[PDB]
Amino acid sequence: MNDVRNDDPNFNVMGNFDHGLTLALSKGRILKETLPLLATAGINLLEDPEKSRKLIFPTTHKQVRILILRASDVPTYVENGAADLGVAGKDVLMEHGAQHVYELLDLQIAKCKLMTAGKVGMERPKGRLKIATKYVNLTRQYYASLGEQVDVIKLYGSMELAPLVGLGDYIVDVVDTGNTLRANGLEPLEEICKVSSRLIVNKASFKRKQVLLNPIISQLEQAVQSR
Amino acid sequence: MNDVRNDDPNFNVMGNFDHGLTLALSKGRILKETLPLLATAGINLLEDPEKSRKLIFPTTHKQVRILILRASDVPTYVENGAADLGVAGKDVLMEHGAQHVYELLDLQIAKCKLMTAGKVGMERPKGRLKIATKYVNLTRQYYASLGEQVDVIKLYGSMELAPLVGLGDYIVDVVDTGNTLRANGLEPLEEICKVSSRLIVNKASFKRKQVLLNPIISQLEQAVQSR
Repeated sequence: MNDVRNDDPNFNVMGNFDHGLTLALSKGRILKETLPLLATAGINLLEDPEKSRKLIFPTTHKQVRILILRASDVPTYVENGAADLGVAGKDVLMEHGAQHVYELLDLQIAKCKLMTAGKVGMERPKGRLKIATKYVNLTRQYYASLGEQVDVIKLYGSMELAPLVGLGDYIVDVVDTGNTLRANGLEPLEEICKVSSRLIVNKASFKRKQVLLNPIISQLEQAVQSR
Repeated sequence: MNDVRNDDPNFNVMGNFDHGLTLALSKGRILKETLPLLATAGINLLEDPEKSRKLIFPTTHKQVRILILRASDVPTYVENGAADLGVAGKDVLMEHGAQHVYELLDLQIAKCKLMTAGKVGMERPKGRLKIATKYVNLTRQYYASLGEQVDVIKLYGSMELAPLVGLGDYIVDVVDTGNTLRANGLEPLEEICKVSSRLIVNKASFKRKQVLLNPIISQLEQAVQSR
């Protein structure tokens, strides 16, 4: 039983294999809409990670370190217990189909729609369709829902490029406003599901470290104006 | 017509499905090392791609246009002849596959080694080894050599971060020199192979576009004087 939790000294503490808490966060617009909410719970960074060479950022909590991961890695880290909890699009989480995990909260930030997409004035091709996409299992299940089997093409980069150079017949990506799409002579077509960032917790992490977690979770819920 | 194909106008001189020549370049360090070889082949970009909105770039050549891709994707676009030819890490080509592609040149650039690595002063753990890596196939193929089997964990992110937060027993990554590694309290261990950046051509494009291809290839061959 020690007391002090507050931590001003940054570039300090951090440590390895924290048996305190270890928070994995996606690194895109998600990050920026996320840290506001963590603010509410007395968990804040002490520098600009944009401008740090640091790999494990310490926080205002002596008991919480932070990782900025590639958004595909977050469920990998929490699945395995490298992270006790983190934040990711339901898109990633559904595709990853992570095992040893609890989704505890729709943060209702970074909201958008997993959609099929096509070239402006597209023509339906002939035979088995090719689909350029980052989310394989999700399109494979969405076309399995319409009975059609398709040819898939995995990409890790910008999916907007694929149609303009003629990689796919169609693509599957997240559409927020889908303004970017129009600007590149492309169209939103259909809707596969609606999508927001979620808070996930390793199950065993949750069994033991409840003492630390409960306060944090409660505060995040309230920050969403959880009615 | 500014010169014959000398295209100074940037922001234009770029139509779609170029049935001229589409070139696929990997994103970061590789690029900076690829560009000067292209300069000595008559081919330069006309703006900083880092600070550019464009998804397709015109070049000094009007029959040549560049894509700047995630490295994982270069072989994928060229396999599909969305791109005629491409500049991809041999690490990536070996993990991916070589299908509808000729590997024409070892460009002798972005030279490094695919290695195992760990925390400094670690005991071989007891069970199946947990190997965190982007290069799953290469990690599996390699430990099969040694008569071992491993639980592989696919990462898309910083592979340096994994074994500090206790995610991998070891990692497999490409290693230039190992500075960045030892700095973060890791050490390179077993060299799986040497890696360098390679030119590849979609097989069809090679038959069909031999008039554009022939001189370019020849000037790239000459820019290399590794004898």
